[PDB]
Amino acid sequence: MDNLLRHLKISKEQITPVVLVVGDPGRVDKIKVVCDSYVDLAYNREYKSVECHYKGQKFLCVSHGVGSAGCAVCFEELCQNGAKVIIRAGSCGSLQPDLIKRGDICICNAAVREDRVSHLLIHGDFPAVGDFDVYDTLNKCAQELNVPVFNGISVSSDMYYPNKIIPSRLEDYSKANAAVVEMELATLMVIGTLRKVKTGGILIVDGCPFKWDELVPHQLENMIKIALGACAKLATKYALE
Amino acid sequence: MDNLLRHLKISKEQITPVVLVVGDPGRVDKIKVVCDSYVDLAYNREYKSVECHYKGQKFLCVSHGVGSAGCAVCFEELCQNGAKVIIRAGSCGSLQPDLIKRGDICICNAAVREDRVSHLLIHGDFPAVGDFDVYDTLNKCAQELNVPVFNGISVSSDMYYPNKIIPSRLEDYSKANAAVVEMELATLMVIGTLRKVKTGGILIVDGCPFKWDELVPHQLENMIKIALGACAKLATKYALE
Amino acid sequence: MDNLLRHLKISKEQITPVVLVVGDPGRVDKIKVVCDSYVDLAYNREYKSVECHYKGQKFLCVSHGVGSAGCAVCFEELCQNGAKVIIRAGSCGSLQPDLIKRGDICICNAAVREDRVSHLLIHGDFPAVGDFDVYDTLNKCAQELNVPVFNGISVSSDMYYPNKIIPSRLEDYSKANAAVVEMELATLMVIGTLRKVKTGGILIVDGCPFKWDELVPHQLENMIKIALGACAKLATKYALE
Amino acid sequence: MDNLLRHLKISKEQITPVVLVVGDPGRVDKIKVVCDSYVDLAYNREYKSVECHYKGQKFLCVSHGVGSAGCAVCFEELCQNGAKVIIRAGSCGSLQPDLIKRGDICICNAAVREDRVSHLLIHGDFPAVGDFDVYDTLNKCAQELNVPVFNGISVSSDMYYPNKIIPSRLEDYSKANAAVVEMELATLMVIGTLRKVKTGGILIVDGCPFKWDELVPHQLENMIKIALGACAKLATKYALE
Amino acid sequence: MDNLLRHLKISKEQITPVVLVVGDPGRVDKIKVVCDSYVDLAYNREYKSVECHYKGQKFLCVSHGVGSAGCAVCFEELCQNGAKVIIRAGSCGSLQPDLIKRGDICICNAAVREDRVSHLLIHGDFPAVGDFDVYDTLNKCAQELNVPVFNGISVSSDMYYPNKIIPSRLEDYSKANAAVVEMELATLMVIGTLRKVKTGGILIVDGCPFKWDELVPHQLENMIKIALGACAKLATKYALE
Amino acid sequence: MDNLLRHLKISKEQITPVVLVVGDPGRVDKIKVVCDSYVDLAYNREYKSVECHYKGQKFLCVSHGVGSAGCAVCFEELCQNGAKVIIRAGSCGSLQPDLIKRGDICICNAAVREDRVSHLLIHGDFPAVGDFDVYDTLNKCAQELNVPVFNGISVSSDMYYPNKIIPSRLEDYSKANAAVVEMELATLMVIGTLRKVKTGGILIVDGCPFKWDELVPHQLENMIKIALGACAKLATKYALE
Ligand SMILES: O=c1[nH]cnc2c1ncn2[C@@H]1O[C@H](CO)[C@@H](O)[C@H]1O
Ligand SMILES: O=c1[nH]cnc2c1ncn2[C@@H]1O[C@H](CO)[C@@H](O)[C@H]1O
Ligand SMILES: O=c1[nH]cnc2c1ncn2[C@@H]1O[C@H](CO)[C@@H](O)[C@H]1O
Ligand SMILES: O=c1[nH]cnc2c1ncn2[C@@H]1O[C@H](CO)[C@@H](O)[C@H]1O
Ligand SMILES: O=c1[nH]cnc2c1ncn2[C@@H]1O[C@H](CO)[C@@H](O)[C@H]1O
Ligand SMILES: O=c1[nH]cnc2c1ncn2[C@@H]1O[C@H](CO)[C@@H](O)[C@H]1O
Repeated sequence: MDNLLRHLKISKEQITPVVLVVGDPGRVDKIKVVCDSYVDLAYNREYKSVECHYKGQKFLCVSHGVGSAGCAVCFEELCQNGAKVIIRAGSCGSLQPDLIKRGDICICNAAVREDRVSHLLIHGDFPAVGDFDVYDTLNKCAQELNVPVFNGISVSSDMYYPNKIIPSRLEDYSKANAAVVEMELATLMVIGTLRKVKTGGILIVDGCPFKWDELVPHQLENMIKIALGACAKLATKYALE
Repeated sequence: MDNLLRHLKISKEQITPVVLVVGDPGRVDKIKVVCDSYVDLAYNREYKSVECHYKGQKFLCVSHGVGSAGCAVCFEELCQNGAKVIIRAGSCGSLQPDLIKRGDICICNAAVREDRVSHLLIHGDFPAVGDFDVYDTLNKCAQELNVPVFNGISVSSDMYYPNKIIPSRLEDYSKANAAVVEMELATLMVIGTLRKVKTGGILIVDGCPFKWDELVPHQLENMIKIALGACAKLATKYALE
Repeated sequence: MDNLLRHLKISKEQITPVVLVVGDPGRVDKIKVVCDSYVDLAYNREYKSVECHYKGQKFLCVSHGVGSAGCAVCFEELCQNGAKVIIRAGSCGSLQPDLIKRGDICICNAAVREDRVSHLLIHGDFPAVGDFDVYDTLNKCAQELNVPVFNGISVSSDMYYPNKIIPSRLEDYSKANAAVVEMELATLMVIGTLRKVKTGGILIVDGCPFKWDELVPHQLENMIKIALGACAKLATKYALE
Repeated sequence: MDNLLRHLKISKEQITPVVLVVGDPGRVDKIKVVCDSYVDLAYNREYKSVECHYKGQKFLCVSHGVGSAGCAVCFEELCQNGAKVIIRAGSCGSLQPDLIKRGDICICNAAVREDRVSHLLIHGDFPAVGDFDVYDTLNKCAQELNVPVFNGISVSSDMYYPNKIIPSRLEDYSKANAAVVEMELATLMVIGTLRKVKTGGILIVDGCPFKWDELVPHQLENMIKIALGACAKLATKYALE
Repeated sequence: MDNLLRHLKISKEQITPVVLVVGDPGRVDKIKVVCDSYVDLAYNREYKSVECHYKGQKFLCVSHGVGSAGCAVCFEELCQNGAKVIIRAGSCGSLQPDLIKRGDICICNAAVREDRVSHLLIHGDFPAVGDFDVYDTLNKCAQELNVPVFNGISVSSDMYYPNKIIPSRLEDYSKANAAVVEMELATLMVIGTLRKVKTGGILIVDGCPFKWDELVPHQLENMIKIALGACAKLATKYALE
Repeated sequence: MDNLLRHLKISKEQITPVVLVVGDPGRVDKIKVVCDSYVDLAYNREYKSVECHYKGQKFLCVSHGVGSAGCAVCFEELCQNGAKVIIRAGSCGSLQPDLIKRGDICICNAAVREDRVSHLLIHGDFPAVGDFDVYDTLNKCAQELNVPVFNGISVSSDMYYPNKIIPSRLEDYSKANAAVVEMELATLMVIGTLRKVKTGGILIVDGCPFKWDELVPHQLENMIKIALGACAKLATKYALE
């Protein structure tokens, strides 16, 4: 303890009760934009940090790059230091081609544990599940902002480029009703459950991994405001030490 | 198809939209009692079936005995035939000795997948997670009936009597924040997710597996009414074909 | 210790040296019938208990319902308390369609460990195997009562209703020469080996899981008498403390 | 087909109905000695082959060296070509230090599947179990020759020299009642079950893997004669095409 | 195909035969500095791309951020497009506290496969191994530049922050002689082997994961020049289509 | 300690710094022949031992029979007693039918860990990898003796005779670029890494496991001399205590 965070390279007194984590640090800037005010905090490797101010409340907006071990070090440094709520806003592909299309929004409550990091944390029998509150508040912002959302189960797969040798299960989990595929959410949920952190997550359909071989920015605008609004909503309760 | 259900030995036209499943068929009778009216339907092996009527609505109350493969055949026969919502009310032991004590009530949203049946259904990377709606409605009945509840993660272990040779993980999952231990809930949740059935579950603390070596019926009364009330609440939406 | 058995709800002084366990408690009654005399002992959940008297000997007849975790608690309470021999009589489906047909009888000596409960007890490298004596005595009663039997390997699968996603192995084990499929026998055998209890089991072909998509009570009568006779035979040795 | 056996380097018309397989080819010679007459057949790598003649019957005596993949190729070439019964006589160490001591004899009926070869054949849920007949005949020769035997479960471990890093399970399986430890028997049993070959096995206690850090040839004589006598006994039934 | 690379956001005609991949894009700039000339190519998320020119040769210098799934998408986009050789220069911690200290340099030839991405590519029985040539050339640059190096096995663990519940194996692999711990190298090696790409890697000791609870830039300078020199050396062979 | 080696039945003062291990003890004799002088040492079970003298140096030539557990006891007794370098010369089948044909020679540097013995030693995440030096010296003898060699990855499978039930992976590993299939090399490499022993291996193509259903002795002569020459080369460094 002194002025730590090893990877975020921010201080432990800059960690707020609520955090919004995204993957691409250029989108920390596109979110920076719609807020009321901000404080840029640090930019180390894939990890751009920032104090966002929206509707009377402050909360970080921090990016974890692509994939679970790298995202895990970010989530881990947050909870060790005092994030109470962590919502991920990001992108995903559709596992339901003709129901979930490009630009639709899912608010996901559980995910498939297809990394390895959580498995080095807890036995794979464990659920990766978000917290209901976070999931409920996120859901009603959608409804107050009059914006359709799906809800569902996401598969957090570490293989982005499947292979000719082993069965990629994604069809398996499609037939099993999972809605979307992304890379980081199971990890968030497992760490959170372990360290007592309420997590949640919302995602915009980029594409469908099944038809790779073959505007949204409006929806992108909606999704940020649902996520910003939820963080504001959720930061309220803790505001005052 | 004719007058099927192989194990429940009821008809496919007796399956309602909502079902309440418990473990012990003698408690199908203690629930039978607090309802407004009933129709006894069948009693085969561990599987006592019944049409419950409460607050203007009808729904089955069906028992699956002790453990997952046997409970699985019950849950499976229900969804194949048209249950849309299945809430389990039951008993559990505490994994948090000095916070969750005898008689407390958990409304659980996820569970550890420590059977085998779900694993023969889907890969263990999959979450066993209840549906939020079912979980929300169950939660607010508790609050309208002014009755404290915990919420949490349950471990559905198949070993009731642990052994001298292999590590029982229950301490593992305690340290991991899981609240209670029971035997059947992961299975319900996985089948449901697979067959498109909203599930949920609520449980009364019987004891603590950790201090085995060493009134509630009021709470039992509360828990039934929270579960009966939720089924009534949840059956409302489907009522009318 | 006082008047225990938690699930059987019988006393520890009512546990005999030999026990006959079946699945359906209504068949504890159909066996009750052919004996010379009986003492009904307790009926709790899926667990009907009974003192059977046949050919000069006494032995329990106790039912474990459908599936392994639930059956496991029954078997476990028996050995902890003093059953020395436990034979299961039950039903099974054929894995060999055109050799093992409806009504044939197998006396099985080993099984596939497709539960989870034994795996929480011992590593899956372990055999589930009956004891030879029990298996020999059971076999020669068949021959003294002039009644054909198959012998074989049973698969104790926890999935009764296979799925569209994962490979059910039953064809795998058919090609591997396994004779029949049931749900509880591996568990019995593993617990027994662990707690020093001789187990065995015999089974009547109900059907074939492979042609689901498409009198015996005489054989049922034979099988009970082979099992009753074996228990009598086997109880003899211990009779006198 | 012409004059095959790739590793035994004997002909397919030299394979008899019964075979006795041991590990060390120098003990094929010590068995060669007590027979009535013999025909030496081939000696390739670890695989010495021989036609034994005892009490009016002929049967091979063939050695598979140390360990399962190498033994597996031997067992496999036998069944593919027409061995109907295969008994292994060998050595083992005690897993029960103060009950099973140096020179005692076990007739084993099941084993732990701690190789890999069987697992590339069948799923590890499968039992490695001998055939009862083979096991019964072997047992009664012991009793006709007035020679004490234990019966039991053997662990067929591939690690002879355990390590400082991973848990060797041998204590695990001791606490679980397994009697002895050897290297090849599970494989025999699994292949046999797969290819429809009755197998069995008997073993003399060499030592105890647990006290490594700290006459029998009479018993060795007994064990051969129990095994020779069983092969004679068992070859009788097939004698005459 | 047109102007692809989805994550590197460079063109397929900008991919050279040799590539040097590091983790932190700020170190793509510190390497940019010691070269003779460069061409900055793209900067997308964690992925800064660059044409380096050193000793008469050109080769990319591309960064994959922290962890395997995210690094995997980088490595994958390279080989799909035509990298023939990929050397990773990075950082690691010591698994041998009192032999491998802060600032020492390992040239590693194999690694432990403690991700998940490779396992979705190939069965975990597969080695993660570098190519000998790459490893030899890297080694002799060290010796021509008169700079001590260790050689060894690296563990590519996805858990950076170990946990209170599951055994972190790092001690296990220490006792097993592994030299250093990092996060990305196994993946590189496995993808490469799969797509026919020679890989290698060299690493500077940052610290020791075992004493966390308790100048180098010279060595950092050496390591770049060993890696730059190797890439130059290795690019030579392909130079001329 | 006195005159140990339990299986090799040689003394601990007869173990040299370098050892050449082959599988078939009749090939210990065909190697015995091309040397300058020898000392026959012991012949126990599958384990023929011998002091070879070639180009001024001495080194053992010791045979481990067919398969990994049996080979493992040989390798293990060597390192425990003081072998510093162990090269295996043997045979293999081709996984690349139309590139690697009958009589070609591979010098292999890694292998697939498809035994069980190494897995009882270390976690399967571990690489089985030879040492570079051994691999380099072996490679340049080939080039000084003007004899083509492939280099590659070998699969050390324990199943020689694949089955009708489970997927043999060999096609899997072919598609993955593995060059040849044998039975013992992964074990050597893993033990060596564990006990600090440099290992290596070279192999002549006997056939192709894929076309089983359908002179070299010159190459055999070359391969021995490459292996003998390497052992001579490698023994040089240690020669003089
Ligand atoms: O089809 C997909 N598979 C996996 N991840 C995806 C997909 N679509 C979007 N993402 C998300 O976007 C990033 C990839 O650039 C990943 O971080 C993942 O979270
Ligand atoms: O401590 C416990 N471990 C496992 N299951 C329990 C426990 N307490 C209550 N149940 C629940 O009650 C039945 C057992 O009779 C089981 O069905 C289980 O669901
Ligand atoms: O085809 C079958 N699969 C699985 N179990 C079976 C089958 N047939 C009979 N049983 C046996 O009967 C009960 C099912 O009602 C189960 O307890 C099982 O033991
Ligand atoms: O303590 C033991 N562990 C493993 N195998 C043993 C033991 N004792 C005897 N054998 C048997 O003897 C050979 C070893 O030389 C092995 O083939 C094994 O079958
Ligand atoms: O002790 C360690 N454990 C795991 N990875 C490490 C360690 N030290 C250095 N790295 C390397 O540096 C980055 C972490 O910021 C990771 O990318 C890893 O590759
Ligand atoms: O196609 C093959 N599969 C497996 N092992 C082989 C093959 N060809 C050669 N060997 C090698 O030769 C011996 C078999 O007699 C085995 O020891 C193995 O190392």
